[PDB]
Amino acid sequence: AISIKTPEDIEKMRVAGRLAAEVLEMIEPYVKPGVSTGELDRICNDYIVNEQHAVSACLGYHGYPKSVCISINEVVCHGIPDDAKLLKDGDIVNIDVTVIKDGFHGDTSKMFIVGKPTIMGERLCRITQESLYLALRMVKPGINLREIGAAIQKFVEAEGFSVVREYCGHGIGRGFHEEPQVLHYDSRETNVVLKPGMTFTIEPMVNAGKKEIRTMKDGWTVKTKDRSLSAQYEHTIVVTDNGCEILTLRKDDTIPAIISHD
Ligand SMILES: O=C(O)c1ccc(-c2ccccc2Cl)o1
Ligand SMILES: [Mn+2]
Ligand SMILES: [Mn+2]
Ligand code: NA
Repeated sequence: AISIKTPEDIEKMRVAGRLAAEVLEMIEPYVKPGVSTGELDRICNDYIVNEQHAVSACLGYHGYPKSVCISINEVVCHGIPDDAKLLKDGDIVNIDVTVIKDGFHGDTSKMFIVGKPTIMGERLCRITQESLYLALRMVKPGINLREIGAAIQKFVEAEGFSVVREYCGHGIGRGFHEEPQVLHYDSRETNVVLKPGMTFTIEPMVNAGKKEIRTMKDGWTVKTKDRSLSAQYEHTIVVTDNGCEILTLRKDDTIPAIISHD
């Protein structure tokens, strides 16, 4: 079944979420032309281990070889940090972090635009983040995840973009991926009504082109089949009595931590 976090667990999630968000805030200045994704990963891991006294939940997860996932341009997700992969002017890059602290996971990612942004890159990232934001604003007890997934897809598709179907958001807590699955599109299979205390992620993967993807032969790197740009933003949240609280909010987020309804 689905778990409803206790006040104590929610506090631990706040701590874990804050740490994950802080890794993204910390790494930002390093995401510039010339840097390798491999070094960004090491910088993130050193910070997580030595500064936050936490641990990356990604390393070893289903065999994932690195500490954080770094995906560039057409790479949709699971990009493997490589000391030989350099960021360049115009690149859009997603750094996805998941830390475990005091037994709980904080999961979040954001897009970084490297050097001079390309209007398409800016547009895709902005729209992708806005799709996450619109979804967050819908979160509150009584709402069905199907409605949220449908809303995300409708928005994204109205922009001329597509939503990746192979991946979804997820419940989170002592487990990296717990129930329920949080699809970012409309599916007849989705029937999960939100309840206070639920902690999960919303992390839409949006392609500028077609939805189809391909996994490279390193068994991890996923790219858009048409090699169009793909962007993703992710936040871990806790459903409150009248909305939700974003546990991985950053200083650069343009949405409040506490979203209240009435
Ligand atoms: O939920 C996430 O944000 C996420 C990022 C990477 C993964 C993942 C999924 C499946 C196998 C390995 C990994 Cl690292 O999951
Ligand atoms: Mn993630
Ligand atoms: Mn996630
Ligand atoms: Na991408």
